[PDB]
Amino acid sequence: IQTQQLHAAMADTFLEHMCRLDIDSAPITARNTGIICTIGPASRSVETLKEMIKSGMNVARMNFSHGTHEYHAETIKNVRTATESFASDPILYRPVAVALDTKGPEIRTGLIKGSGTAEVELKKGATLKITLDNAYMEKCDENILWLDYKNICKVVDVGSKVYVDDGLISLQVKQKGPDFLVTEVENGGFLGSKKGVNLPGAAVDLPAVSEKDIQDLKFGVEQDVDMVFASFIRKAADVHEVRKILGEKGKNIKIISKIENHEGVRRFDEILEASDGIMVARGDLGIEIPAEKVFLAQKMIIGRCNRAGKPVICATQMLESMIKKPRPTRAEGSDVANAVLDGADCIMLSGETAKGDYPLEAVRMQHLIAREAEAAMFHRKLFEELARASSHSTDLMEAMAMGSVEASYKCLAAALIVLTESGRSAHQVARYRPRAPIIAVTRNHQTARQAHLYRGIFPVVCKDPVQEAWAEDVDLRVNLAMNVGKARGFFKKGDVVIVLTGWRPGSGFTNTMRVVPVP
Amino acid sequence: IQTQQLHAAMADTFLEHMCRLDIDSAPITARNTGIICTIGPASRSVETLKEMIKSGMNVARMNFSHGTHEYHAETIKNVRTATESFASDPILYRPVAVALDTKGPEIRTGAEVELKKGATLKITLDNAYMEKCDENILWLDYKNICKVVDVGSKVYVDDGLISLQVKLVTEVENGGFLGSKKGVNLPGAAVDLPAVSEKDIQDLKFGVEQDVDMVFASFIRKAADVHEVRKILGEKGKNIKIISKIENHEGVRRFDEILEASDGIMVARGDLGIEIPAEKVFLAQKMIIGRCNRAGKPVICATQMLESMIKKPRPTRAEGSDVANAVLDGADCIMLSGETAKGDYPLEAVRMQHLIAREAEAAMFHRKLFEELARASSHSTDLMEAMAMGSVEASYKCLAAALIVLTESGRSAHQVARYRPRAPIIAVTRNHQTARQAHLYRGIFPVVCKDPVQEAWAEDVDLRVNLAMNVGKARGFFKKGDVVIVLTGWRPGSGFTNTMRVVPVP
Amino acid sequence: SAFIQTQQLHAAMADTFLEHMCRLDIDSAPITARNTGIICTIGPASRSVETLKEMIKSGMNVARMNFSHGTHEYHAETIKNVRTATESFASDPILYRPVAVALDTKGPEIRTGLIKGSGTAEVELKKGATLKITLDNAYMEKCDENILWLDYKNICKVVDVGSKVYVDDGLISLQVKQKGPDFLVTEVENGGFLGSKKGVNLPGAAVDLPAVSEKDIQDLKFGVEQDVDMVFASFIRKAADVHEVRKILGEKGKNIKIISKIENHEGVRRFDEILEASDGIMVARGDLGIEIPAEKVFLAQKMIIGRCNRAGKPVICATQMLESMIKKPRPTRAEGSDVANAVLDGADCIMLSGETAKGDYPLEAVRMQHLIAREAEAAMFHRKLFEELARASSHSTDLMEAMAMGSVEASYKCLAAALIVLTESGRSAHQVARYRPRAPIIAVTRNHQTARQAHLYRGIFPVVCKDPVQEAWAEDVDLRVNLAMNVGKARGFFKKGDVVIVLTGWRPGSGFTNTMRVVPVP
Ligand SMILES: Nc1ncnc2c1ncn2[C@@H]1O[C@H](COP(=O)(O)OP(=O)(O)O)[C@@H](O)[C@H]1O
Ligand SMILES: C/C(=C\P(=O)(O)O)C(=O)O
Ligand SMILES: C/C(=C\P(=O)(O)O)C(=O)O
Ligand SMILES: [K+]
Ligand SMILES: [K+]
Ligand SMILES: [K+]
Ligand SMILES: [Mn+2]
Ligand SMILES: [Mn+2]
Ligand SMILES: [Mn+2]
Ligand SMILES: [Mn+2]
Ligand SMILES: [Mn+2]
Repeated sequence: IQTQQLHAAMADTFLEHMCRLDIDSAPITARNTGIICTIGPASRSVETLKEMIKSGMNVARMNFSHGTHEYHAETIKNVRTATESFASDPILYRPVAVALDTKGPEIRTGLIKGSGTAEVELKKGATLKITLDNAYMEKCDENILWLDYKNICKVVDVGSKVYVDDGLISLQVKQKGPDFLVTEVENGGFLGSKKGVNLPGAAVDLPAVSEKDIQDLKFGVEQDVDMVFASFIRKAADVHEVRKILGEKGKNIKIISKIENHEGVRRFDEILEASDGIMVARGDLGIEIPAEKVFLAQKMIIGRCNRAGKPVICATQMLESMIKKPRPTRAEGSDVANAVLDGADCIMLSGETAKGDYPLEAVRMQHLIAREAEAAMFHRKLFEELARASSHSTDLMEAMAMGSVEASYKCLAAALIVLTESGRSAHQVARYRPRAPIIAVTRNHQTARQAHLYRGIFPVVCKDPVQEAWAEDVDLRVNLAMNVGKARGFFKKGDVVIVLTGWRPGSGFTNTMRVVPVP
Repeated sequence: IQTQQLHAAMADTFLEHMCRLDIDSAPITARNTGIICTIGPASRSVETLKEMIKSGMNVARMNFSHGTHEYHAETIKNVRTATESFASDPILYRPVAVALDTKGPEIRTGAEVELKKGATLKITLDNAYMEKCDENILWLDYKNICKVVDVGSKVYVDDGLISLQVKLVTEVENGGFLGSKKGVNLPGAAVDLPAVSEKDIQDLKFGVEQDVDMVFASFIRKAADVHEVRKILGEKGKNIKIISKIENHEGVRRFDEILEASDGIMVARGDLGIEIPAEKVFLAQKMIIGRCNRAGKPVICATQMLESMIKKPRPTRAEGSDVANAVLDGADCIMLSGETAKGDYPLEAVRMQHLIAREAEAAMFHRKLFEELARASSHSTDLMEAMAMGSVEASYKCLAAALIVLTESGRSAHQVARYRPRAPIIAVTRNHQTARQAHLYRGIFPVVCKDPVQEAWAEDVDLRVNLAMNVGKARGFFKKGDVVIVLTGWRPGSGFTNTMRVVPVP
Repeated sequence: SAFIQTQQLHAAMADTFLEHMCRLDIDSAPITARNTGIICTIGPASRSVETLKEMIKSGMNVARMNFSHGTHEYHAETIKNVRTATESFASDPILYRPVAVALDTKGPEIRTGLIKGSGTAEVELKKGATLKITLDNAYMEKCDENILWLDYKNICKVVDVGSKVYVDDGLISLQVKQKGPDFLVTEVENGGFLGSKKGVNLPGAAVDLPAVSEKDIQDLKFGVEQDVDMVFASFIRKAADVHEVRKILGEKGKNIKIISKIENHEGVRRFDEILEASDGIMVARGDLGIEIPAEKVFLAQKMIIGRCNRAGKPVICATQMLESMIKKPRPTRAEGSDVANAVLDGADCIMLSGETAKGDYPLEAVRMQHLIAREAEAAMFHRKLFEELARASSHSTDLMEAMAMGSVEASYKCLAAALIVLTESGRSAHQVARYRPRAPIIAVTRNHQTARQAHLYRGIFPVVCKDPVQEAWAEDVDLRVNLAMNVGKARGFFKKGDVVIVLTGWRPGSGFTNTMRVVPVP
């Protein structure tokens, strides 16, 4: 039996491709889909983070809708301490990116019983009072719930629904007062701290960038984060404001715009143009729009990102049941697989790693599913259709990238080795979707961390001095990639790899492609 | 904004089709994917069943893994009572099918105990421990177990929630709260239990007496297992559809011979994802649905599709995408198990499957699907496939609001459904069982004709076509002056729908 | 019998265009029916009644009367002979073939004057010499190697310095070096002997000659009196030219088909508006290859045929298809290839000019077109072609298209031997032909002109019904279907127990064939 679904790869039609998928065709060792993990109470110790990294985490997401600056600064330091504990073996060291996820124009509840991790059970049919009175900001419980949108009474009426925590709990407004709402719990569930609140259709008036957003973005720059996940982006102008806040000092921080309401979907094209990448933020998106339409938004957005070559993240509830169970549901296995098949560069865990009982198992499960689904992609058709979509561009690096991926298909190469400093050369390869892993070797450590945003880029940090002869410096870096792929089991001596390098030090892209045997 | 994802429908590539998907393009009213609901404590009252029918339930599944014949007979009676309460109005009456899901060669065990990781547990076949099960000695009813498990292999208990490794003397690899009569899987074991036990024969014969429409047969491993079920159902049960459940490695490996012998297939993902690595289930699901689509045989996607709605009135984001992707994959029907059998929100679960299916149905890439289906069957020159293809082709070209099919065996309508129009297929039949079994097929909206046969063939055809016209208007599938494709027999003995017309709605 | 190779059906099953080509099989036998219409220019070699009887038996569907030469009396007699020869077969309604009459107009022309006053004198033009073109009528009988008069008074408004002027069917070519108000100083690029009263071509110019000459206006009215079926309209450059021809034909000629001849750069550039206004197109490769560089003609041919195929409007490939058969009983290998590639390109009809008007082998030329066309028709890649035609027309939701697409699709799936189409205007059968079944389309009609005009469409085999209308509609439909059944059996298109697709109207008033049946041949 051909490994890597290579019998399905040769199919002529999509139907035949599907009919050839074979549970006994082994996937390869390399896993191309980036894994992004929300770090919080369950996952922020140095010891757990070491195991997260070993289980496959590539990006640590800090959610600034929770915690304080000091809380997230300590989480981040632990991420970097854990990451650097593997630096004593540069062949095995994995770069780990740090992402800051913004509050944005959102509504949040307060602290249950003065704690960011406390919860209470709401009973169906019980009464629950919402108050605006800051005396209760840190004193929420099963009777009294505070939230931070001072104008809420002007946008809801008796009979309105108030949804808490991505639609988990629905509250029906029964009475209104000057700074309170008396509601009835329409369905039971557990209410925790600082939960999002959605009032779908209602005219919530909040700025693209709040004063708290400005302080969090500035903290991101101070902390040297690699990327910002900008919540509730609704138009290109919002991205521009975020980029302005990040300023000259933060000019290389990637802005990933989160699509999570109707307007972000309807203005998607201008948002993508202005952003460095996209998150399909299904948590909010699936209570802001009809839940049966989210999959339409997801495949549209992933496809248009693939077309532009810009990273796209699929997020939220992918393995939700694993918050409490050590194995996922069948719908959850299917969801991760299909997001990889849709074309997502990265997949993400939220509660599964931030607060659940099985954070390592959730990471490990995303790793296993992603590898299976990567082999089950229909690469030959995908490449043809991406090439068609980009054909107005005659860009030279795109040409090198398409030529290299094409060669990698024909000779079934075990990897593409790319030498890159800004990352661009490796990004353009990733965009044309080889099945083999892309080992990107860079002396730019931030380039290495940000590469996790792209399907199939396995970044490697070169810490050696720059050799006097350009040809020897190229070889030193190619040989580093060679030793990494051997150590990771991506290939062995005598396999064939594609190697992308710059011809001269002054080439500003990898204009040189070789097929070489592994030494 | 064109409705029904029609902009995406005209794309040239799959990538472009996805990039054109539009949350503001409204789906049509008709919903083509059959909805199968397991009936249990939460849903077996006559009053709840009526709402299940209103909410979109097409097939009532009785799970014989549990409950007595008396229990299930009463469930079936209530299903029929709720169904017939709508028979007053023949224009609005929905036929509802009854399916019997066999127990099969299950392995079960004999309050609560706790098994903890690393603890050593002994698996006894000594019947004295049949009811003396604790965290040290566990009794299971598979008495050939020790001949089929090697040392070191894994033993899975309780829906896969616990794991053990044979050192039977075993070590708990990951433990939990252990109960009575819990499911047990031996993946990578060549389980020799018979596909049909004496209990299964009792249940199958009971299904024949209860006039069920279809059997979902558990743990089918080979064509011979299907043949044995067919044998048991016998001559009296000969028109009962056999749906083979694929739920272990051998069933996947031998899938082609199983499909050949079966009337249809269930992807039984619950057990399947215990028997094989859970990360491989989607490969099996897509392979099986695709191969059923090629053959034109019904395929059901099953298990945990909306699992969280057992306790919550709205589903997770993964559950939404799972239902949608099963429809895009090609499943004829989707199923609910605990969500309707015992959960807190059975009506909402049914309604959510209805809502997601309609959206996903519009998002199918019909032009390419048709081409590829036509390609895969091109060695066949069958006349009714030719009528079906020409009719679906015509329905794409003029954006017909429906295909009306007069059928008595259902065969003409099944061949239309196999080529996957986007418009609903209103199948008018006088054969009540044909009407109920048609729910197994994507897009067939069965309509039972109770009128006597007219002396004049032309007039009897007109009577049945006008009944479909009235149904479709009442249900909002079309209105006067829309266009429909109508498929009939030219003469009483024609043998299939050899006549196709484009007809305006009156 | 799955091992018997017929109709290139193994190549039909290929997945790619390359694999389809790799599967073409000289030992895969074609069917009897030949779908590409054959248009023959009638002339001194083919004009007699007895020769025309043999032309019809060899495969002629359309007789082309070329009004560039001959008087009205001459053409009346040719037309008369065509109808005598056609009707001599009318005693067997099962075998009778309708035969259309086409009028091909002379059209507007540009001509030079007399060399030294003499119809027979010539001068040598030398490459690099200077030659002045003048409009001064003083020189119209005094042309020579220094002064050439021509009769197109607006020539200086439509050409410029650097423009080419071609003389005598492209024999001589001239480059404008200087332009005055009523003269052109040219240099000879390609020399030759220049005679009297020769044709002139202006490559790339927007020639503003009228759409029809005064001779054309009289010829067109004559054609209405002669009851011609179609007009091949010369030198069509824009939609306005088509409308003018339509105006002249007027109310009495409103059912005559107008086929626009594309002959020069402007007509290719404005093709889309010409197509919309026309009933069909002729790729007039002779004059087109004078007007545009000959190595570009195949581009225009494949473009025009493709765009006609997309619209469902008839297209003719014309000129020098079997040229060497003017003098030889067998064609060259390039000629066999040319005919076959025109059919693969999508042409509804192919045409003979000199080969039938004046050559030594008119019957052999007709027979060879029939043979090649049958072979190339099976070698089409119908599955891909139908998919691409359906894609191109998908903005139309037209009901008759839907029936035609469904009917052709069914005919592919069950390898039907024919489609039977009952039609009065032709429209229902035209829509079926548009979607390119491999099986012949037997179109039964009571309208004799519909039957003759149907030859413009690939695959339509028209059949005239002469039986009185039956009072019961079902009986009248059955009568016509059974006639198609007897025609197809007599011609060997099918035999008892083969399957055919049958397109009829459900009721007398249905307006198109809204009813499709798969039917066994009785
Ligand atoms: N930094 C944190 N501190 C405490 N709890 C957190 C933190 N990050 C996440 N969580 C918990 O995990 C849940 C899911 O994580 P996430 O999806 O990032 O949050 P949300 O959906 O609330 O924006 C949160 O609602 C919160 O209960
Ligand atoms: C549906 C199914 C069979 P059962 O629920 O009877 O174990 C499964 O395993 O998915
Ligand atoms: C037929 C034709 C045009 P004309 O009839 O003007 O010679 C041609 O040149 O191909
Ligand atoms: K956030
Ligand atoms: K069962
Ligand atoms: K002429
Ligand atoms: Mn979240
Ligand atoms: Mn959000
Ligand atoms: Mn099962
Ligand atoms: Mn010519
Ligand atoms: Mn001409």
